[PDB]
Amino acid sequence: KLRYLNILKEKLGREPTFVELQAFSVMWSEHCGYSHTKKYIRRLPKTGFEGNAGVVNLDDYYSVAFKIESHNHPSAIEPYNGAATGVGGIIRDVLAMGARPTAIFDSLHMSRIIDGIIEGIADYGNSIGVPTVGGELRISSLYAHNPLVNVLAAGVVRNDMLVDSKASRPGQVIVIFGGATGRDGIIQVGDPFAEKMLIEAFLEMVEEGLVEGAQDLGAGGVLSATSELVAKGNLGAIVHLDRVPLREPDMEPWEILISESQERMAVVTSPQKASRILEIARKHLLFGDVVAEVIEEPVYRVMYRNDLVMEVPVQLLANAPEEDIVEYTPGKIPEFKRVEFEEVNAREVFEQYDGTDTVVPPGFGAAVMRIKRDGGYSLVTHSRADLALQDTYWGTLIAVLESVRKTLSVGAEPLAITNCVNYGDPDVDPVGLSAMMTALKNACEFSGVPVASGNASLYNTYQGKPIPPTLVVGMLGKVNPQKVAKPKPSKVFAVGWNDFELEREKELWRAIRKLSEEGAFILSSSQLLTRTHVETFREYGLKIEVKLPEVRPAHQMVLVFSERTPVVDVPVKEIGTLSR
Ligand SMILES: Nc1ncnc2c1ncn2[C@@H]1O[C@H](COP(=O)(O)OP(=O)(O)OP(=O)(O)O)[C@@H](O)[C@H]1O
Ligand SMILES: Nc1ncnc2c1ncn2[C@@H]1O[C@H](COP(=O)(O)OP(=O)(O)OP(=O)(O)O)[C@@H](O)[C@H]1O
Ligand SMILES: [Mg+2]
Ligand SMILES: [Mg+2]
Repeated sequence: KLRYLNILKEKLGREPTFVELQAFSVMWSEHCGYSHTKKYIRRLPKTGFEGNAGVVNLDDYYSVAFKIESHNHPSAIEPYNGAATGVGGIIRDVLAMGARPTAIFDSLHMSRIIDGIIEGIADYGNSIGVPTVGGELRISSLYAHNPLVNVLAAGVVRNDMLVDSKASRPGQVIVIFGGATGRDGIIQVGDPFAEKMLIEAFLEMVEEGLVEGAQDLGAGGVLSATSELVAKGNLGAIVHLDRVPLREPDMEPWEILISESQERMAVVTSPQKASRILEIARKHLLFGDVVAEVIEEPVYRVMYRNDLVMEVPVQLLANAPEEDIVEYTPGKIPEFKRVEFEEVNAREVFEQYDGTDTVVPPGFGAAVMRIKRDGGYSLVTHSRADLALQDTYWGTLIAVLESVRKTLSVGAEPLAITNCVNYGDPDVDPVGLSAMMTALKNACEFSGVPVASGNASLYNTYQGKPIPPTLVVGMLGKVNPQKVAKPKPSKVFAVGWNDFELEREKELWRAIRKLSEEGAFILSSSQLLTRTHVETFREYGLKIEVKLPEVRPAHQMVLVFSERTPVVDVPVKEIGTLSR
């Protein structure tokens, strides 16, 4: 942080107080700051319905709010709480956009099935009543010292009730409510039962027109939520640390400001509404009070009673120093060799804990959620660190295209992407981060699917060795649930090629679309057929007998289940049956 210390020191025109130095150690961390990634993120093609990042319009009446986050470090120190708390964090993020949380995805990258990570995800989600609908279970010793835990949350919001994530005008106030504040993160055992009440309370305040802007409390606590709300609106704030409901009544002002206590929300509102907010909160049995005032002048003044605690420009907190970037010029696509990840069955794994509410049960790729009898969305998470380990550019890019395939195979049309950038050290290796970010930019360009939201985790490393570069893609699609194909007794075909050439990818797509439209069932898996598919087929009472083609690590083939032979402008070979 030294280069950034002298910058802050230059900007404040003195050494900083103690309070400042803590404010800044949180807001300019790489986690809150994105110093190495914000230029590359500006380069991504984006979407955000009518302004709102992370919200993608589905059908002119509803939108899906969706985002993926990582909780890697927390999960390595304490698997169960780490993972349970990252669910509670991501759920809260989607809540703040006004969306009722409908689905969880956990993408996991472990040297073994770490039970505590599995159950922390399961227990928390079960207790807030938000089901887990899919995710990834990627096993290899390569992640032995750095488990990756990326949780994706989604939910539905009406377009006429989207909550803005910023202040708009002086005179507004900021309410904080939810659990009380204690000395957390200066792992807390999040509670699901508090969070459920937070959900209901927030949605009820939304329904009455009370929320004009909102932002969940995460990293940085009151500090981030409140600086960010006004900073986005180009406004300032006076924040009154004494109004924050305490769980430890004898905390110092800096600890109130920076605490990372769970289940807390910020709500921007009119002062006339705040007392209704406060009343829904307490009804739920939440804590809450009016904590800050939105002021015109871009300062961020923090009071405790009438004692000044800190005052700095709002924009100086909000904008961490941006690192240079490296331009990356992709080369030729390599001959990949197999990096082995262990066969697992995510079916069996999750069954010490808690069939889902999707159109077709989990286990076959992409999950479809029903909004209306004839309206839905799909969701899937994918990554290819096996390929990315040998070629970061190409292996990343292929995860994105294989995401489109999974989305198409279920009948759905891709709408957007949320992505989680999991990486080693970008000071030491700046080019591999660039290959990763440029692979995500180009694959969005090539496929036409824009990025709605994302997250980054850098400095994932063990004794100077980095993890495999691991970008997990969560893609969202639009599909009518009445047109979703169910497994039935049928013939099985390999459709497509055993290897990969970029310029045929679009012809694979066009072929998956034709077949899905005639009502075929399709699997787009990277080793074509998994244990999870074979076991989920048994649930329907169906046995699959096939001779799987030999395929390259990167390929362009899918399996098509059909009573007739596919008729497409791509290679088609019949390889077995499923039945009985
Ligand atoms: N951690 C998990 N939690 C919940 N569901 C999971 C999890 N991991 C995998 N699943 C589900 O199990 C099914 C099998 O997933 P898996 O990744 O093994 O196969 P795939 O995604 O079809 O193929 P591939 O990843 O090899 O391209 C998918 O529907 C997946 O979403
Ligand atoms: N890899 C990425 N790809 C695209 N957009 C990203 C990526 N990483 C961050 N962003 C965007 O950068 C902005 C910074 O948000 P940030 O990730 O700091 O936290 P948040 O989503 O606001 O809240 P939380 O702390 O719960 O994640 C967000 O709008 C986010 O969606
Ligand atoms: Mg947020
Ligand atoms: Mg998968």
